[PDB]
Amino acid sequence: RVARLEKKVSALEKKVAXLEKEVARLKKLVGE
Amino acid sequence: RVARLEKKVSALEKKVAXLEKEVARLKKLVGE
Amino acid sequence: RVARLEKKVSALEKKVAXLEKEVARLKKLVG
Ligand SMILES: *C(=O)c1ccc(NC(C)=O)cc1
Ligand SMILES: *C(=O)c1ccc(NC(C)=O)cc1
Ligand SMILES: *C(=O)c1ccc(NC(C)=O)cc1
Ligand SMILES: *C(=O)c1ccc(NC(C)=O)cc1
Repeated sequence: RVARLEKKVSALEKKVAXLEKEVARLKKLVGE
Repeated sequence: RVARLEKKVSALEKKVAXLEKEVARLKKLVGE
Repeated sequence: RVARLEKKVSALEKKVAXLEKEVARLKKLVG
C-alpha cells in the first residue's frame, strides 16, 4: 500500500507542477 | 495512517482531474 | 516512509487549494 501511494503522489506532483505553470501563463494572457 | 493518506490522495486525484479539464477549456478560449 | 508521504500530501493540498482559487478567478473573467 505505501509503495502504491508513493507512485500516486509522484504522479500528482508532476501534474500539479504542470497546472501551476499553465495557470501562470493563462493569468498573463487574460491580464488584470 | 496509510488508510487516511489513501483517502486524501483519492480526494486530490479528483480535484486535479477537474482542474485539468478547466485549464484545457480556458487554454482553448485564450488561444495562442 | 509514511511521514515523508504525509508531508508531500500536505504540500499538494495547499498547492491545489491555490490552483482552485486561481482557476475560479480565470473562469469568472473569461466566462
Ligand atoms: C503497497 O503498495 C504494497 C504492499 C505489498 C507489496 N508487495 C508484497 C506484498 O509482495 C507491494 C506494495
Ligand atoms: C471532470 O471534471 C471530472 C470527472 C470525473 C471526476 N470524478 C471524480 C470527482 O469522482 C472528477 C472530475
Ligand atoms: C518514513 O518516512 C520514515 C521511516 C523511518 C524513519 N525513521 C525511523 C528511525 O524508523 C523516518 C521516516
Ligand atoms: C485561501 O483559501 C486563503 C488563503 C489565505 C487567507 N488568509 C487570511 C484569511 O488570513 C484566506 C484564504
